[PDB]
Amino acid sequence: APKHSLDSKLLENDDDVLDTIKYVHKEYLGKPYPGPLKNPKAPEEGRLPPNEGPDRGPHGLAHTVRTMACAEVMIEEARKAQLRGETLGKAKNGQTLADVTPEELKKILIAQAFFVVGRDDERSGYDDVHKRNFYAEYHEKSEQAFRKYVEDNKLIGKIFKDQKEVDFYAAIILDKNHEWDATPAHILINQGHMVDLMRTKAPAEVALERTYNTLKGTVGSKGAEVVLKAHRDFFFATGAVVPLVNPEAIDDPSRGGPYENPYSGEKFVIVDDKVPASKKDLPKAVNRDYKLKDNERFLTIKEYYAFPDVQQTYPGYKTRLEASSYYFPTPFAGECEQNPAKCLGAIQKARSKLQTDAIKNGFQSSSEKERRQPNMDEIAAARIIQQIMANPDCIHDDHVLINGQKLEEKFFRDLLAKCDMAVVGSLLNDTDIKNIDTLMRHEKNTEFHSTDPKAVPVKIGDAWENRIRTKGGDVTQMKHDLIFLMQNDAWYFSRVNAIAQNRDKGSNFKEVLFTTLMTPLTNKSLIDTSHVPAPKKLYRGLNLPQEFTNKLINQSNAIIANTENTLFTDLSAEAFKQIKLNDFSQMSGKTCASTTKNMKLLTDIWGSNVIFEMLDPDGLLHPKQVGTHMAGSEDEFSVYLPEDVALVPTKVTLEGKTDTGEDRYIFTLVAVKSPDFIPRHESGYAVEPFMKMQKEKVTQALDAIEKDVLKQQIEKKIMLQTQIIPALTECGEALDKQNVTEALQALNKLPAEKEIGKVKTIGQELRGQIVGVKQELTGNLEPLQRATTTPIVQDAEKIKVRYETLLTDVTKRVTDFEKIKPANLDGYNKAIADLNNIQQELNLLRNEKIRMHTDKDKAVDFSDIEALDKRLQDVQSKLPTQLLE
Repeated sequence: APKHSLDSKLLENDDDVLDTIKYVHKEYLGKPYPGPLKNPKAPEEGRLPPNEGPDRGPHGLAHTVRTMACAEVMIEEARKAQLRGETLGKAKNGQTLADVTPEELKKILIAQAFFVVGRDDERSGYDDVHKRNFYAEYHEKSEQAFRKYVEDNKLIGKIFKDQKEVDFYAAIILDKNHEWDATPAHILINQGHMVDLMRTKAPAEVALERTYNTLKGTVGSKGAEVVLKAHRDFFFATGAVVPLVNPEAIDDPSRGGPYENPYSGEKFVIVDDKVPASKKDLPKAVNRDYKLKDNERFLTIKEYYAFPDVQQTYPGYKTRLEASSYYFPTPFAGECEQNPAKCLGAIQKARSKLQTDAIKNGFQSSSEKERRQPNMDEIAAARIIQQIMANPDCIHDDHVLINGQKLEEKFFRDLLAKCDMAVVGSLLNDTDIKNIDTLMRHEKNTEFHSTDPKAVPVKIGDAWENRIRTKGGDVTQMKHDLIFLMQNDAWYFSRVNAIAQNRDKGSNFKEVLFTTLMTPLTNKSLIDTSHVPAPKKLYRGLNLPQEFTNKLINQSNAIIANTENTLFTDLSAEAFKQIKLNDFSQMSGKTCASTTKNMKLLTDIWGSNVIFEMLDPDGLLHPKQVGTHMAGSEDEFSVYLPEDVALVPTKVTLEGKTDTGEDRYIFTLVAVKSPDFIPRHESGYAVEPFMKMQKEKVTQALDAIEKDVLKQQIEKKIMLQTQIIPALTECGEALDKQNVTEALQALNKLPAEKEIGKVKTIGQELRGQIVGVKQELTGNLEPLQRATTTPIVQDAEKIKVRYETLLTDVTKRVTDFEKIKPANLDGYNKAIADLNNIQQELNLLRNEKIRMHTDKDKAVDFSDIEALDKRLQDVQSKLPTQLLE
């Protein structure tokens, strides 16, 4: 856990930065280029004409906004990289970019807003014609403007501490010697400006490589990729032109282009076409004006990137980048220059889009949005639930008996834990809704306990009938009353939410029965009731001890610090590994969660110390207003999370203190849907009891049959011993085999009702029983045959590549663990923790390998994972011996 937040978003919230941008845009930037003075000491002499177009194209408001956003992103990534643990570079003060406080960040942004407002034309460097240096004069103008601004608004005492701070920032802005690495502010301004100006220098590929090499030592390799990707997105959002990056001349030119350091002018000369084989083989670089003679040749970009050492060291050797004119976001940059708000909003939009797209590309793409067809076991569970609804007399105080078969608390509990509740509830109907009230009538006297140990036990049936049960309401009104019962959290909701997630401890049989019965029906009511315009933000309250809160914060920080939107290479494999191992979205629950739009109600009424904020850009969540709005308040919503939708954190903010003095944290979660999150299913766990009931019914039919003029009797015996008895035996085997097709075949083999009616010697009781068996098996098995195949994760390529990358990574980590030789208690504890997390990673590998298995008739292999586990156990045995020695 770092001492500062992983997120810095000053531009979105801060007021002083926006005010400064508005002031500078209204005064200096939003005006045509005036042209430099012919004589600084004599204004009357006039001005030289501007060297380029009078419009502020290159150095307009767009440049300032992009540079400030890039500086903020640089601090973002520096903090992330410090959190991951890899060492960062140091400025000459010994400070690291992660160590700058937010106050210094605000000062840096304010002093960066004035970095370009002094210019008058596009001339650069020393001039031969007049022996002048326009750069120094322009930045002197900028320094004077900064001093005037800080004096005018009495800013000293408000942000800046004293005069020396203002003088330090003025010396930063003046840039007399290009002291590029004096202190973090120097770097954060200068290299940001260089990154932004990268787009104009040519050739583009060498400039990009040089900028990567500059950023690598300061922020890190992954940071040097992320910052460039973010700046490319800002370029496309604001509307600048970007030269084409083509480091291997795939477009088939005659040559890739001469190699040339754009800032310095270096060129590598070969003597007699002797192509080298490594960067070290290159002779020293000649200057820009060196001439070629005889049979000498300039080093070409293609040949330069054909070298192996450059290929290994610099990741961008193989990549190719999209040209701007191909997407043509042109030329609405001139339109963005008109107002700061447009460009600032676009910058914020791009910044959020990058973070969301990183995770979404890390996981598998959404194949379809339509919901799955039900699994055979879920259809069976829905039928079981409806059959229980049929009558409550069959319910006993410690077990459930139905159709001659008993059920334990274990069956209901693992049915809740394993199967979907949404589809099962959707399979039910309104007759079950009325049977709800019938059950409430039957179960009037049973007790119920809340999660508070001091709560008085209540009889749920009496409470329902008196308070919840509306006088003579229609079925929709009972659905709204069920939602209304969900509203009363204190006495009933806590027990349900604890039972449905195995958080329950000590509840008896009737409570778990009621939970597994009510959850699908309540969700059914929620889908059936109404449709409401869904808000795009939801706040959910929770109360947690600090011990759990610290682990939650650490998990969120790790997830945030590992997700990165790299440009050159793909780190999607690492994001997938880190999310699955550390995600906490299983705590968000699989029940009706009560949320609200208004943070004020949570902070005032409840005063909870943990708050979740859910974002739904895709509309994956489907929140519903709480039934009868006539009594239900506006700010009360219910949300049901499907299994293939998981929540991941992107922000962790310390907002304030509760009335008890406890720190209150506000998370932010982005909802992502992917087939990867569908849990593995132990299919057939609930089909077995259903098949047992069907077999019992068929056996009772056989019982009546063996309990049961001569021509009619002989024809009765013919029809029995030919059609039914063999068919009953066949369907008995089929149910024993749990084969629907064979049961259906025995069904077709069974005679028709009218054929039985022809045989008068068959008693009407047996005829009715046999026809009832036939119809019941038909209507129960035909839906049971539907959708017997679970939807398949068909993206084999992505899963295979991810598995290979993860396998390489875990093998490397196992080798690193093998290298370890401890010497004290602390090393032993660290090794134990590392072994534990590596074993968790191996479990992740096991799950991924199981998902990779597509054939039904082959066993899943764990030879590699078990080999690494054996190596780890050998190291675990060796470690105490080395420690003892």
